[PDB]
Amino acid sequence: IIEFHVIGNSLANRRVLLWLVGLQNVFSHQLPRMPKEYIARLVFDPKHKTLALIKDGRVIGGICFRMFPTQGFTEIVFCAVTSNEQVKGYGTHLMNHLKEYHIKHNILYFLTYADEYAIGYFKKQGFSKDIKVPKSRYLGYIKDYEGATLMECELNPRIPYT
Amino acid sequence: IEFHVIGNSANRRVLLWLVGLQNVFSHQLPRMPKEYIARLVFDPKHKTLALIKDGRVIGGICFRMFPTQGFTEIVFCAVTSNEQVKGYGTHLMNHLKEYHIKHNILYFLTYADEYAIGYFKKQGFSKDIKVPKSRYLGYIKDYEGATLMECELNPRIPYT
Amino acid sequence: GIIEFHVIGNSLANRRVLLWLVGLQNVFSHQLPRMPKEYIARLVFDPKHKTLALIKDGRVIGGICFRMFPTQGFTEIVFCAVTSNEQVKGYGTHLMNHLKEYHIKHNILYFLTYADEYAIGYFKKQGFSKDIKVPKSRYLGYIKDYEGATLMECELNPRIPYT
Amino acid sequence: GIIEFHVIGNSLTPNRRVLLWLVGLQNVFSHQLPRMPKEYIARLVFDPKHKTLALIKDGRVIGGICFRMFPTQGFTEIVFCAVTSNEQVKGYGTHLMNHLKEYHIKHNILYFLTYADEYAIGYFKKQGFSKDIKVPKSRYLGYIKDYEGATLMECELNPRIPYT
Amino acid sequence: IIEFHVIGNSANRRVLLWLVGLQNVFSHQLPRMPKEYIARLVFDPKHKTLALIKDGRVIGGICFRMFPTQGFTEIVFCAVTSNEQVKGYGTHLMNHLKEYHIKHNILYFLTYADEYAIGYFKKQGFSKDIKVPKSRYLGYIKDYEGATLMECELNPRIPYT
Amino acid sequence: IEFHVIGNSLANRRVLLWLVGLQNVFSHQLPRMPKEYIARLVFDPKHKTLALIKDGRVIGGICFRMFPTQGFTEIVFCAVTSNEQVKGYGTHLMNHLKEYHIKHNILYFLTYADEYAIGYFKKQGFSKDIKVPKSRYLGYIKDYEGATLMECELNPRIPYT
Amino acid sequence: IEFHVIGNRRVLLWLVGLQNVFSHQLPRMPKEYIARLVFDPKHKTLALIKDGRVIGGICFRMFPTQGFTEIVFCAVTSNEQVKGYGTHLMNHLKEYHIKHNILYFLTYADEYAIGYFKKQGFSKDIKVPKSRYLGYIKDYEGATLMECELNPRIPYT
Amino acid sequence: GIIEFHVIGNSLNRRVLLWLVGLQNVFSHQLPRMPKEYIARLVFDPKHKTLALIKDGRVIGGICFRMFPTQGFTEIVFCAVTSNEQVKGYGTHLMNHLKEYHIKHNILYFLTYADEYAIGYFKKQGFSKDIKVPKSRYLGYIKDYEGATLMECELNPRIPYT
Amino acid sequence: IEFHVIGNSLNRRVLLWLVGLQNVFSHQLPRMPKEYIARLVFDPKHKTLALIKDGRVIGGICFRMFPTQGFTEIVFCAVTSNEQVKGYGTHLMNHLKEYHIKHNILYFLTYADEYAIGYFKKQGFSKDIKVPKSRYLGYIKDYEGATLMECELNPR
Amino acid sequence: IEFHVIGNSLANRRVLLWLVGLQNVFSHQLPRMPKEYIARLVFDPKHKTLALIKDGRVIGGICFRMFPTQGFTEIVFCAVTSNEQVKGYGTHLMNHLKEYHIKHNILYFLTYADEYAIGYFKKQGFSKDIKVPKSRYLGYIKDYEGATLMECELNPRIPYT
Repeated sequence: IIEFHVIGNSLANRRVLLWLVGLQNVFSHQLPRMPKEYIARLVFDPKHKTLALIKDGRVIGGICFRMFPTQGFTEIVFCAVTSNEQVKGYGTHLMNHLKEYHIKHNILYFLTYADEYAIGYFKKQGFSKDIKVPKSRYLGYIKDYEGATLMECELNPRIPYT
Repeated sequence: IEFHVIGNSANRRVLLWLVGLQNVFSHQLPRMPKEYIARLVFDPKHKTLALIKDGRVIGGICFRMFPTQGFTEIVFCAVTSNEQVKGYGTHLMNHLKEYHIKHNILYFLTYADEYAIGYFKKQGFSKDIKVPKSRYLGYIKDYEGATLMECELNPRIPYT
Repeated sequence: GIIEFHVIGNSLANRRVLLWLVGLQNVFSHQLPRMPKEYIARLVFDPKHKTLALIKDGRVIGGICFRMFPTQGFTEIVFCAVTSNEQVKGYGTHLMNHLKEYHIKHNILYFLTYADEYAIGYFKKQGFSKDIKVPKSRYLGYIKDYEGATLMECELNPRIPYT
Repeated sequence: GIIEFHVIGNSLTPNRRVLLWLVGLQNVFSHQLPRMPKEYIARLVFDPKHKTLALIKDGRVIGGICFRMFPTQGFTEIVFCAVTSNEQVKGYGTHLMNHLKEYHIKHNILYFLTYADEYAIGYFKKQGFSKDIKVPKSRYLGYIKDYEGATLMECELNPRIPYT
Repeated sequence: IIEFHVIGNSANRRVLLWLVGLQNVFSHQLPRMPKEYIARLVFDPKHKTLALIKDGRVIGGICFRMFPTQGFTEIVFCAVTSNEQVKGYGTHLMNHLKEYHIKHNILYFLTYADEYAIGYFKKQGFSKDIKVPKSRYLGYIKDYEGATLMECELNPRIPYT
Repeated sequence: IEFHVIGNSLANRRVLLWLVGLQNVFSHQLPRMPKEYIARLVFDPKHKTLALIKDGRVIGGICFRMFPTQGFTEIVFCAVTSNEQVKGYGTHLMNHLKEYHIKHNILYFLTYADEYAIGYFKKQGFSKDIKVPKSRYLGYIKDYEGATLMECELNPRIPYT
Repeated sequence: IEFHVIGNRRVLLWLVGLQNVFSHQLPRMPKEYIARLVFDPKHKTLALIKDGRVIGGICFRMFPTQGFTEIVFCAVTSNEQVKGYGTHLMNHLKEYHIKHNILYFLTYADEYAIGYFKKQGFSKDIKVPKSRYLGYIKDYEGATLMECELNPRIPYT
Repeated sequence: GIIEFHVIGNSLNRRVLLWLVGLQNVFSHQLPRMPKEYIARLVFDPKHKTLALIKDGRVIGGICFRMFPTQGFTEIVFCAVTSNEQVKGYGTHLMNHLKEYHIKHNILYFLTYADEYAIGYFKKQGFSKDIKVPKSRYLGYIKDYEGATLMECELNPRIPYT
Repeated sequence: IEFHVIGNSLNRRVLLWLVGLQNVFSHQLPRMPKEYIARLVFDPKHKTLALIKDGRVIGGICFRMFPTQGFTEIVFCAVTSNEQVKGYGTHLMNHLKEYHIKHNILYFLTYADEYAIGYFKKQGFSKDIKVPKSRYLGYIKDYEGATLMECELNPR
Repeated sequence: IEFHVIGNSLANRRVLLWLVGLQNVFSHQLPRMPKEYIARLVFDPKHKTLALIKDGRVIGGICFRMFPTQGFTEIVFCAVTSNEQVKGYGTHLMNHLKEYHIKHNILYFLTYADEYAIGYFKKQGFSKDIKVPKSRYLGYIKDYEGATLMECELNPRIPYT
């Protein structure tokens, strides 16, 4: 009983608002030292969207991303599956569903700044430390931080990810 | 500080306050399922007295007025962990009492954990329920293992 | 096959929600086949009554017909039926569970019902009891009394997900 | 007979002669390019941010150039480029490219980029494209679909001469 | 997954791309018909198509034109992509089509079957004996050279689906 | 040259003057039908005419009456001015007419032909063997005794232009 | 001491006070230019209000689609300087930009002021691409273009 | 040498706002011992207007006044020419344009309480210490600043002042 | 003499001024296809500072503002022959520059043919290219044989 | 090759650039008439211009001023670009102009012709003997000291195009 939803704050629906509170809960827990207030402002920012992993009407994971169709890439912001539902293949389905969502919107590059604790998941999902995008195109849009590893994924719009 | 009676219908400042409240309630009552605390805090018939410190939620009381029945359900009470023992729990309850006096609601009802019984007893609540069982049963949510407490309000004396 | 649950009520325009309703009228009146069919029709098509319809591939298979009393704090379960074509498949339970979550989201935590002899087993199965907590002064005159039958009650728990 | 050139494309709202021309173009591009998924060719021809210069004979589509304009960056990407088999070697490809050149001059876009497969390079060479890219990498990377076999080619347009 | 959707024009573009998928499939499996002819009919407003969708992708369909005034429906294009043939999808398709037509009070299918499609329509209940009067289908359904006129009568009391 | 399907709608200074021209050439290539009769049909809201116009002048046309409910179209008047004859204008007029009708799902023409029109209709693909049943056209098309009914069936998959 | 982001009577007077404080504490530039920027409805000013009177402010222009803000004017009026209001002003501006999710500050600043911008965390090493601010911010011989990167992982107030 | 006379004021448009600020800057510089907030509150009072002296789109002088049409007189509050455009006859023309404006608005009396430093300019412009307006007509509407000298100017509608 | 920053937006006083400008640019640059000169002068995002004696056009500068890249393209500059050698060309460039200080910009780039060298030099244009090719490429219209010339601004 | 009667009425993308082109053509084949004058007339509302559009370019035109109240039309400017002359364009322009005026019942053209235009106007049927009374054109057509007044009378049955 698993479905994938691309949601976000428009300002209507309550289930969305509760989903976004669930996503904020999930992200905020897995990522403690980041202020709860800050994760909420990002999840509830309209320019951010979340691909939510739903089981039985219930949020168990998702990816918070920020599209920059002006620049040709999407920033991967938050990326988490709740601890009870891990190691079930959900993190890959989440990423693949985000990749097909993005080729159908003519965006073919993901960019993210990753902890040391996330690098492995992004590596598994096909992300690389060789950034083909020039720095003059993402810097200032994606949140750069000292000590973070910029990683890139190139999407082949000719293969169906889902 | 700032005291606000907020709720759900728009406005994003308020809505981010609700999420703050939900995280505080969910944190201080790990007892309760996160999704349940969210469902109530965002219920329109529920509203919350938010304790704000510099645009930031540090406490609150989620309550549901039943004006037709003549009482209010105290649902959630929390002051954030790093801000307690400053008198905020008492100031929040009092603001709530004066809010209800101005709406002719002079009875609070709450189901309290024994972790919370001490707080409600010192805010004036009692285990001896004057409101008839026929007026509240099936209106307030019964959490078994908790004990029902009631507070009667004096509309003539001032609280803030 | 594809199976769906929707609470189909009635206001004041849709095509098949009505045809779902007459089907519901039929399955209730087919499995409850001694109460006057017109009565079942008037209730099923009453505006303040709703019906949780269990539908698969368009055909109606089951339903629970209920009338919420949110001022009084309870809902009346008037009709419960799965068509004999699809019994013994746990659909009676899936129906009641979807009814339970629907009412939890509407802050109604008590069901009340009058059960005939051939439905008491179903309600015991689903958590109902003969020990009534809702006071008489709050249900009497509201729920259709039908007293050759048993008043049973189910208290819901808002914390748990039923579906 | 009655050779026409029309810059067509999908909108968010709305015409039907255009829709059938878009299906024809999707049929020509797909047939001429059979290992690429038909659904991807359809998704591009029907994307609103993509336009196609349809080559029309007797109202039937016999060729086209599918392109996407990037006015913010100052170039256009040539996506698909085809002429029907039984109408080739009739000089229609050159006429198609020239109307596209004229169309892009009028819109202040004076650079064409394209990732050519090996079977298209000869056509692009004869139409004035080069492997020497004057547009900076910092400008097209990520906007145009790169591919690890294709050959990036560029065409510079003269806005003062008339290409038609 | 498998979905059945009756689509056409009025449209959308999940629908338009589905129609292009349908047109592509009809054209590959019927190299008999010109590609622009198939596109014209698949995109004609008075035509509808029962689209067989798998993974959000078109794999089969039955394009038909309803003649409610004349009391029958014309089966125009009928195809399942090669990878999914011999899976019983052609019969599920026709079944859902018969159900769709029972609920619109159309109980007679007419079709012209080429040499290669006659067997299939036999398996789905069609016959070469046409009880619809020639005065009511001639000029309405399109004749195709050398094909065979075949007809199916529907029973409103069977839910085929 | 231009081919324009015009017709009087129940306005456009130019198209009416064209319609007057077609009325003239119809009446002068058929100089004993009451011009009053030609005028009423040319300007009838349900008759339309494929006008063959050159440099803004009417040189030929086909006046017709479509019966979509009945499945056919009536050819009523068919002519090319006496100067512009013997240059293939009557066939190109007939071919644009067929293209128009195939796009409108009308695949049968019916007409009554006089002395001078039989060979023309034979040229353009017409036949004296009538496939369309008498119940479908009698009373809808304007009958003559002495004239010869002729029929044309259109193939919707070839392009006629 | 009250902080207000502004750009009504009380507000207009407050903006004239800001133009007065800026033009006095920065007598280089034309008061006409200073007024133009102060009263642009797209420039904003974090105003430092004491007893209802303007004693300082920071005038800035957010470019939320480009992910930065230009620091135009920074001034505390002279009889309030050594009290450290300049730092509280900058902390309120940083914190305000995190809430509105903008993390790079850009400013052209006098030699007369660079020392202040360093105590506030600015550097002359410019990580931001030129094709980002070009044509949006206004050049001077501001001795240095200077950048400050903001970290949301920390409340700034 | 493009110079312009404009009567501007606050509605109870923005190059009026910028001209007002320049005028407040002018008066504030000339009167360093008045609070600049007070000069602002007056210049931006709607009941106050200012005859702006403009050159090349830039306020170089002005006269801030308040009309009392119910009382039949106007108060000159502020009066200044920026100090490098002085001694060019601009102070005369500023006051003359103000005279023309007021006779076309049926006001024939200027009143002003003058600095020690301003009396000689007013005298040059026809002001007098002999006040014909009765005290019952201005006292309390204008402020009698201790140490100022009340001065008056009687205008003639038959005279063309510009 | 009036200076007007005009252009086509989506008005006839302006319109005949545009045609006038197009003629002056056409006559002084006499073998550039006038369809091209007109196409730009009437392009809605090209603008022209019209130098207007009487109420008629006696000179002008057609330019094309490119903010995100930090420079404006000068396409056309001409004073008609009667009012040449009074320095109107230099007054024009001064009104252009000052209009550009109040507006977004501090750089001028132009492709100058063999006859335009002198004017730009005296306006301060130089043959050294301190704008990297990474930015004027694809926005200014490259001219083959011409010489790219740059003018750095006076700021205020 | 197309013909359009255009002009400022009280434009669009096409017509304005077309009139700028027309003004350039007129100006360069009258290279010492003041261009401000030619532009003011070309863009004057009561002035119209029959434009010769080879494909999208203007290659020729006739600027005329109708005086329907006075029974004639003033030919103002008349020019074919240097490329396309001695290709017969000047005659077809004039003929399209003649038919346009026939359809508006204006059957007299008056024009003042310089040395380089007399021959052309002779070849178009113009005469030096003016049958329009000087009581009727004086003060309506703009005189031209030294130019030759020339007149053309049109036949309303003649089809010129």
